[PDB]
Amino acid sequence: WTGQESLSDSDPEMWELLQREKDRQCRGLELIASENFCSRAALEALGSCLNNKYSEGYPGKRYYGGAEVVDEIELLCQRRALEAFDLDPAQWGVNVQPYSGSPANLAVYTALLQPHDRIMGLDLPDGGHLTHGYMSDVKRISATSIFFESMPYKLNPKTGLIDYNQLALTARLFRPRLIIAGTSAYARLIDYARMREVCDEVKAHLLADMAHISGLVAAKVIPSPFKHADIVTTTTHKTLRGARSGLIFYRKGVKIPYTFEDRINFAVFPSLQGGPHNHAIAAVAVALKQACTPMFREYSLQVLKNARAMADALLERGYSLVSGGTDNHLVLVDLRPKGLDGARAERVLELVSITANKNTCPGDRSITPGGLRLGAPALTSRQFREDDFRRVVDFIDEGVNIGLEVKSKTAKLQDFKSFLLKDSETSQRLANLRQRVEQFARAFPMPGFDEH
Amino acid sequence: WTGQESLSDSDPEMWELLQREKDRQCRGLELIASENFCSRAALEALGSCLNNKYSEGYPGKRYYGGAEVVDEIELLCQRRALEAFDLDPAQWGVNVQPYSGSPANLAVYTALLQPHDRIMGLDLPDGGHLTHGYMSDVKRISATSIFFESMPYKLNPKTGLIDYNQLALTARLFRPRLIIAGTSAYARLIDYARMREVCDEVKAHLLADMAHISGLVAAKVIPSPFKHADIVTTTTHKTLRGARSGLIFYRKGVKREIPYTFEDRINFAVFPSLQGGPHNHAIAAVAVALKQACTPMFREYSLQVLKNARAMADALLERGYSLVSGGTDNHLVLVDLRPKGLDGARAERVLELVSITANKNTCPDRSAITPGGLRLGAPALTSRQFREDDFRRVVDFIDEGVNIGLEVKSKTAKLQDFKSFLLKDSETSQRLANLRQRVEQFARAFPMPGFDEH
Amino acid sequence: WTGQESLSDSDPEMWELLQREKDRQCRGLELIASENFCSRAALEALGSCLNNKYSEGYPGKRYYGGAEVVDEIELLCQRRALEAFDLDPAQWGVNVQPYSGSPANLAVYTALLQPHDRIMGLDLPDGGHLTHGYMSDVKRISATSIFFESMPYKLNPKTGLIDYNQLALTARLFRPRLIIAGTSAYARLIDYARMREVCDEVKAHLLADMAHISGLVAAKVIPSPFKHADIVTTTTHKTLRGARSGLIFYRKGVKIPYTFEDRINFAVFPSLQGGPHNHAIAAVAVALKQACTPMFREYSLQVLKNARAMADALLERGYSLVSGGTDNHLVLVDLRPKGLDGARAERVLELVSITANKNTCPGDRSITPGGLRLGAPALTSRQFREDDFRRVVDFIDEGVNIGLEVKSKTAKLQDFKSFLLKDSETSQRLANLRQRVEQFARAFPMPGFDEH
Amino acid sequence: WTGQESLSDSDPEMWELLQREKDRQCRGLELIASENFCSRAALEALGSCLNNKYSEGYPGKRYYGGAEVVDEIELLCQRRALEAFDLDPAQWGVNVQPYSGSPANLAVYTALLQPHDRIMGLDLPDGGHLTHGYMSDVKRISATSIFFESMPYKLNPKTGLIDYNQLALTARLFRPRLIIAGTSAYARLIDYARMREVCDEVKAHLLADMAHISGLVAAKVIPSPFKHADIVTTTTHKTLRGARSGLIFYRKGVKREIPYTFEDRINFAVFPSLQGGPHNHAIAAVAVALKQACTPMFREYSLQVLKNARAMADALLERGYSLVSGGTDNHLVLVDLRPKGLDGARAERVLELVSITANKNTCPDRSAITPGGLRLGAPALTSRQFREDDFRRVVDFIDEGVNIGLEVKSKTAKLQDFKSFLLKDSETSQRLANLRQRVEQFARAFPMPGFDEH
Ligand SMILES: Nc1nc2ccn(CCCc3ccc(C(=O)N[C@@H](CCC(=O)O)C(=O)O)c(F)c3)c2c(=O)[nH]1
Ligand SMILES: Nc1nc2ccn(CCCc3ccc(C(=O)N[C@@H](CCC(=O)O)C(=O)O)c(F)c3)c2c(=O)[nH]1
Ligand SMILES: *Cc1c(COP(=O)(O)O)cnc(C)c1O
Ligand SMILES: *Cc1c(COP(=O)(O)O)cnc(C)c1O
Ligand SMILES: *Cc1c(COP(=O)(O)O)cnc(C)c1O
Ligand SMILES: *Cc1c(COP(=O)(O)O)cnc(C)c1O
Repeated sequence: WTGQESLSDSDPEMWELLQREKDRQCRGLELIASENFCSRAALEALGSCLNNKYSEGYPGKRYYGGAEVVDEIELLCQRRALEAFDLDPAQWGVNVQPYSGSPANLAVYTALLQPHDRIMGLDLPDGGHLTHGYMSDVKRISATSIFFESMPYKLNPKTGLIDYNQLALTARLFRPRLIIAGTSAYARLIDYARMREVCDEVKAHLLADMAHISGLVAAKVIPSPFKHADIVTTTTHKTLRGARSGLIFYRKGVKIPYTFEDRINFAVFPSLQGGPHNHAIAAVAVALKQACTPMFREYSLQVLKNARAMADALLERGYSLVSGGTDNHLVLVDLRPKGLDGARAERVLELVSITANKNTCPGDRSITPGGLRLGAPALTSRQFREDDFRRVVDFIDEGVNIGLEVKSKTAKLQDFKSFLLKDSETSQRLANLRQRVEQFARAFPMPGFDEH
Repeated sequence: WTGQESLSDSDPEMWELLQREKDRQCRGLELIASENFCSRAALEALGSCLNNKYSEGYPGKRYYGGAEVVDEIELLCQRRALEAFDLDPAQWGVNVQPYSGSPANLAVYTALLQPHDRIMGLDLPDGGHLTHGYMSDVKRISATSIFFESMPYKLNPKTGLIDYNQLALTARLFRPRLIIAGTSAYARLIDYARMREVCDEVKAHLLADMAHISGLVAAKVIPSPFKHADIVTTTTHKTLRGARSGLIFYRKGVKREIPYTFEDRINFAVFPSLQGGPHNHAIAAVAVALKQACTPMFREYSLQVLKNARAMADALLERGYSLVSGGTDNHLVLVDLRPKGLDGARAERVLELVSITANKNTCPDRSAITPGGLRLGAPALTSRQFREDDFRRVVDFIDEGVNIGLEVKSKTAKLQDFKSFLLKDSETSQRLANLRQRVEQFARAFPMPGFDEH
Repeated sequence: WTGQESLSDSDPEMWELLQREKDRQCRGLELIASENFCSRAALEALGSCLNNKYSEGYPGKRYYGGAEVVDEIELLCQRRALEAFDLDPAQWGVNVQPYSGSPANLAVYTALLQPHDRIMGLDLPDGGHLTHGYMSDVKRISATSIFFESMPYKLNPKTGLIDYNQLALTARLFRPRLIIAGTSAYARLIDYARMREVCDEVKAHLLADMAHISGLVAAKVIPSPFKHADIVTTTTHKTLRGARSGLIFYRKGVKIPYTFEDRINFAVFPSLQGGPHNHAIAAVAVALKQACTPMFREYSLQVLKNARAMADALLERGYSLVSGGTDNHLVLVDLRPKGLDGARAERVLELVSITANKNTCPGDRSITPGGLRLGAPALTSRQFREDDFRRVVDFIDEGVNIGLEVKSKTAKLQDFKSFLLKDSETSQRLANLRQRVEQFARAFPMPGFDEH
Repeated sequence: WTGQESLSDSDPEMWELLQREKDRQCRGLELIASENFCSRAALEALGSCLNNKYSEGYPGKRYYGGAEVVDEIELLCQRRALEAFDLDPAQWGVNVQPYSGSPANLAVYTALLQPHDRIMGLDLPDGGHLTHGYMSDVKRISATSIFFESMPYKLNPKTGLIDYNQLALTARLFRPRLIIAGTSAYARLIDYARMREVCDEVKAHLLADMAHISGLVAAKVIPSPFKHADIVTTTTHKTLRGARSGLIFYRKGVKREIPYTFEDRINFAVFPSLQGGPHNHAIAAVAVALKQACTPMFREYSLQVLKNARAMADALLERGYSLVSGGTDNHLVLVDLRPKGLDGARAERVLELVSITANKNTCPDRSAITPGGLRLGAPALTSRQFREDDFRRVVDFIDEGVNIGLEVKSKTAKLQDFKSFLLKDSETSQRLANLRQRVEQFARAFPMPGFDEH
């Protein structure tokens, strides 16, 4: 045994599963707003010998020795991170060791807050993320709601926009130590200047969680939260199109000096994490280099055009969009007017190789959602353009109409799901649409390796 | 732009760094006990298209669709995990989504404990890990000590072994809800039976953190913690020789029929409580390594790890070196350098300059910035087909670096003067260059798992 | 030494101080809304041999023996407590061991909540009490804000009333485990039914802290919070006219059964307190017996008439009242229109033997307050009637006019305070008013002993 | 209605209860170590018009006006407190507003600690108080254990004394921020010097809870905790023979000039953090009792308390009774009844039925519902002019009740059968009535501090 045998020869069962997933991605219309297709260059670093290096600590401050190369790799990733977002190294530092987006947020809370200190994020059914402090009326769900005390702020259901006025009102009463400006299902630009004013009034840190829009921020196609935020967290995948990892940007210099650097770094290690994933760090550095190129600005501009073309196409077919439209990479469809819910439509679309996720509309109470979240980054990476996304909406409309007919023939949601598989005419009607969807999607190029 | 260009074509700066690190790993004598060299098969899965799939939730209960293949991969990783450690699926479950070893431990505490509940683990200078509850005398270090109340149990300074009697005494007073039986720097086997007895008396959970010895447990070359522990966490790298990830094993079934209530709490703590989207590429790489851990090849590898560790221990004893707890019974050796005139901080930088990677280790000592001895591991070089004689020559190379450090200590004052002379003195740098020359020449001859150039 | 010597002979220095304070109470116009004059009957029990009995535990469940009499005294106090507020013993229990009003509230929180569980009370400058969870923008002040997580609710500054709508809005976001319906400076009746609806919606306990209005509740001159609250706390002094102690009323029976009794009792002892103060318990029982008499209903009715007469008199002199008037025992005067603040007026009134306390008006930001809280219970106990309180307002008006003239001759507040003592003409003008105030007050009877 | 009618005229039911309790106190032999009989001078201040004054805040910094007289009373109580324990006002301050002993302790924890900070006190069955951090094995009992993390230190079961060595060992591991040197059932003197050394090593606050021995410390008949402790809490009753209230003494001044930071934190925790309006009537009654504690009369009283406690201990030893820790050095005796055939639960109910009030006490035992022996105190009866011979007759009365209980145990099964036969058996109830007859006849002859009929 040498450890140099290929996966194809060593583990054929796992190699086959890799090919099955690769085929599923190539043949499907990927519309999950948080999904992207990572480049082969980054994947080559993700699966590299850098997995074999324990480098606990930070460049120059390592527990072990023999870290001279991974120090260069981590320092280069930091430089490329600051360059990708046009940041002055005298004003901004960055930690590239968070294992993912969720560990990045937990590191910020651990760094800047005491246990049970107060946090305000956008409510989960309103578009906020778990790590912004979600707990139901029955249970603390996110650990951010366990180790810290969270209170959400809400959208204005009439406009579908963040209610910045109610946030200001409630933050004055709740007195949060940190407020999160960042979303998972929000089609509009965040008023970071207004978030900053609220934070300054109540003496709270402003954290910008730009995970969904980080690639758009780097390409300078939407306003940057770095002009207003004290801390900026993000995933390294999603619109950044990198390997799965996290980043913590923090201000340094004159605030009285900023005191984020040492607290943020200490929270990541040794407080929360162990050995860094240097293979992910390198793959992140490869992606950040790509994010600085004119290619990536063209890609991010096309992401905006494709999302607007998808929004326009849906509006012409008689669909309603939460907040009327979109200013970023995703679209929030409200399907309740058309007579279908997000749970039924998401299941029908999934069976025809169209991946979307149901989304709560401002009307419901988190109640099967009557909405759908659609994203452009993944297919735009496959060189989809405006006309291609209009064709995507055509396929979506067929799936919705199939779900409408099954709804008239079924009662509960489980009867709906079972009817899509047991009924013969519905089965073949879905099979025909699935086949037409996959031939269309297979023709587009796919980033990454050929077989896996 | 297609995203299919090679890394060497599209980013030569990063490709050069990848090759330099690969050349550093190939030419060096890796002796860090927590290090290993991942197989190429697992690395091909680690850098795969599985990075492009959000599968929040668990098989059969995802939040998105399109998870049909990653559900098979996650379920296969679970089955391969239960098989690798010879567990009945009716009595044991496993979560394969922890991002690393530290997230695996924090998920267990979040699943089973309320904030500020009490935790007992081996102290960090005594061989424990950070995530077992390490807080100093001026600040709380690990988040284990922030979100929960931790009190350490210590070694017996006369024997170098865990003081199970003092642990039993202090556990009756501290009343912990969870005790961690797991180590980061400990050369002997843990009495999990005595650990279970202490936990059963104070009515605390027994968590086994076998991250350092997971490969040895899977190959059944050392006693398994699963016979006494309710929860077992581990890394997927180190002795398991996989990609960097974590695992949480938990008891299932009957503890009328009073059932175990670990599964739903453990899974919920991992997601949605603590983590976001799983790293499906790591999960597949773990499943590749877990399959290898079931083969007779892996049993022979872990057996060689044990013999190499004892051969390194005996080769050290026969050259005037003291060993904490006398010797070893697992994969590492805790060498005590103070009955030699040198410390762990001085020796590790000398060894690092001759391509020999080790880490300083606190011995059962006086100061802390100059810890006692070193921690040396077997699994890394054993994966490079190292035999007993090969490690005896490694000890030969170590002893030569030890003597160079002892001579530099004679010409230098404090630590900074010691390290500065290693790079500034002409005769010293040339003497280090020669030893590094023969160490690298000796290490390159051995094979290396993974790819060829990266 | 026998321990039977009188205080007059044993400690003349302390006996003189007792007489000095007694004279100060007899000669002063006591307008602090939380003050009353305890009867001699209750004071006789307060300073009795019951101080010499350690009775940790509860009637029948004592740690020690020889508690047969104090068990009868504690059980009688409970029966008189339930009778005073017209409570069915099958529906209500009562703990008579809280050392004061603040220990009573802390016992309820400890009994029903976990550390850092959420609490909503009226903001302190809005009329709420410390023990309802007060913390400034700089510091956790009340231990209720330290061991538990509090968020206040506010008055509507346009009306001076509790903003029940904003409470409902914010309670839905804050998700409190307990909401406090009770005030220290509020001249209106609390909508306990609306508080109950908010609590039922968010699954919170409704605690009614009736300390200021307990005597009014017992006499049935204002609506009772026992019709809507799960728990009711109160002081035993103030409008109840007893010794200083506390009470915790709790529902028992069918809620599914109520589980307040064992948790409340365990929280008082052994969790929080030690040995009960049986001398206070007996003095409380004496007061509760008085609260059941037709005399006490006449007293409480006169308290309402006197407060309304004081409010009407102030309105006729051109004063403004927060919320327009009063429905209970106190009046909230807003002095900012007259050109004087509460801090200046309270100091001038104090020097002429008129005891009031400055009070924040809904306009200020907690800024020397421009308001005054005036209370009727204390002087009503001295047989003050409507015309007597109109004479009190006459004296108050003179003091305000003195403060207005000193304000025109001084700059800072410290210059104002110093001018009232150093300036000769201001000194004698205050001395004349003080003399006229004290002759008027001395003529009225005073509950308690003659000399002390 | 004037509010000036007498209690006997306006509430005869309550007046009768007051007289019955006064008659019970006069006719009984009060042996509870925490009990005492307050002087009439203090009771006249306790039930005074000072109940009618809200004085939230502190002298010179009140929230209301009209506090000119209560400011003098509170300041005089402070001066009398500092004088009673012979403290330099430049080095010690005192808060006289705690409602009782338990509020005084909670105020110190709130002032000096964050929630869930660590606290070490003597375990409750070992002689500690609830407010020192008592939590059982199934639930947290005292709020000390809820809002803060407490770990108990234990007695040496072979000597009955505090195991200062095990306390030093466990304090290095638990790392408490505050250690309480104070007891509720402990017959020996506390080594505050050893307590300060342990606190100085682990860098924890040393709080002395002298509530049981405050009168003995003021009269300088036992060593004072103020020489070693930074904070000292106490009740104002018990040995101090005052009204029920509490005190918090704290170090002031210089610990450049690094000052003590106790005063502002302690005062703020009492008000506005924890308490509302002070009980000015209790504060004045405390000042009356604190003045008495400075007189040579009180020194002779505390000396008699010590001799009466040792006379009661010797009278017990000479009748076949074992004493925890061998004997006593303060005001109480810890009698161990198991080398006699009876338990504390059975003896205390027999003694209670003959007007002899004691309490069961856990001895260094097997069970808990039937604790070992009893706790007997001297200060109560010593205030009734009891001499050494008087307590030797008290032991005579106790021993007679002990023997009646031993005979009832021979005819009964468990505890409920024991207590039921004491009231149901004709010969037993008549034998108890005779002993009660002579106990009450012997106790009534002695004077009683306070009023005559209430
Ligand atoms: N706007 C927005 N859109 C999206 C789309 C994807 N995500 C990321 C995950 C979303 C999420 C996570 C956990 C729960 C959750 O808690 N589920 C169960 C627990 C299971 C159990 O009980 O077994 C519960 O409710 O308890 C949830 F309902 C939803 C987001 C997001 O975060 N925000
Ligand atoms: N409506 C209403 N009216 C009244 C009238 C009397 N009271 C009862 C006490 C009121 C109160 C208590 C504490 C603070 C307070 O915190 N002060 C200082 C601390 C001192 C320091 O710093 O040394 C601070 O602000 O820190 C306060 F400003 C006010 C109330 C009430 O409770 N409510
Ligand atoms: C390695 C190890 C950890 C941490 O693993 P990471 O992958 O670095 O998070 C924790 N505990 C033990 C016992 C370990 O051996
Ligand atoms: C994606 C996302 C996260 C979590 O990222 P993971 O890599 O899944 O941990 C957190 N917050 C926001 C706003 C996100 O978009
Ligand atoms: C008496 C005592 C207490 C409690 O006193 P209370 O007045 O009952 O609150 C606390 N600690 C010690 C050491 C005591 O002796
Ligand atoms: C008076 C009052 C308190 C506190 O009473 P104290 O006896 O001073 O502790 C608490 N809450 C309210 C509403 C009060 O009126």
